[PDB]
Amino acid sequence: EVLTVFHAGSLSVPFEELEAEFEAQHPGVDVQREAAGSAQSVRKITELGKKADVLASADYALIPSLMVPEYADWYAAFARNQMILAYTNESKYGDEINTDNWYEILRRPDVRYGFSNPNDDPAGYRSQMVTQLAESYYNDDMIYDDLMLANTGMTLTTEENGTALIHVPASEEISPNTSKIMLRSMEVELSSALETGEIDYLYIYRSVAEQHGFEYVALPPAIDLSSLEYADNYSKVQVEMVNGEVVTGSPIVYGVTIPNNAENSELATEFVALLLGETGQQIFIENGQPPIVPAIAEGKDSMPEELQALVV
Repeated sequence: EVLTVFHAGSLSVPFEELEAEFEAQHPGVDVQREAAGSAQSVRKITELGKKADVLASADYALIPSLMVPEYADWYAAFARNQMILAYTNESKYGDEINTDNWYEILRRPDVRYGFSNPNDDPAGYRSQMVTQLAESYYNDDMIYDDLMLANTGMTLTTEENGTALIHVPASEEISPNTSKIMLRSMEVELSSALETGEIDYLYIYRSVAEQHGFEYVALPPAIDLSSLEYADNYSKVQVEMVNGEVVTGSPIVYGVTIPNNAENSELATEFVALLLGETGQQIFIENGQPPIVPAIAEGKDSMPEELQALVV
């Protein structure tokens, strides 16, 4: 028996642990994972005619947006990422920093922080969103100005409806104050720089911090993009990139489905049951991608009975 699983690259570590566990309890089974970007993984099914037993997206909304109803009848939001501020024992004021004061530490002139290119990398525009959202949370209307506007060519306007709009110029025009900011397209350059102490703090996902053994400051769920329940707070910030595309703050939440054309749906059910069950929950916890428990499903009445038991 073969089980074909198409998953987002960022699900690679937990899905490997899932594959091992699944093969252990099911001796006959060959689990064949294919990792790609989330939209790319979906398009294999919805455009390229490829058949998977399981599709897991790093943005759950791609599923209803591109697969429903032709390729899927249900989906489940099962885990999340969360923006954090990473540091190490070599970072300035690392002993002082906490959820209440992180932006005050970053305002100190001798502290340097890193984030990804907001044109290129969702981690990049997400660092801007989280910093702007902080203003309303901590009642301090100068956080984004002091940390980002004062030190880059990014600008900010307020759209008639109250929404904060961050404008990112051409990458070559962001021109960061390099005493305050390290900005890179390649995330590995930023995590290397944090490790050597070239930067003090780094805006990245919790999963990436845990993989590197970095310390981190957990940020309030009202601002950290992790939580379905704060979706209306997150949408109060938008980012416009050089090309004109606009992105809106929103929860970073993973989704799963078994496609309508799965060649082994019964084996897929067993795999998703492992994923949504206690075993999969611990695996996700251990990779810094906290599970949503029970998972929240749409189209629950069309799900296999076994999976219905594992969703809200």
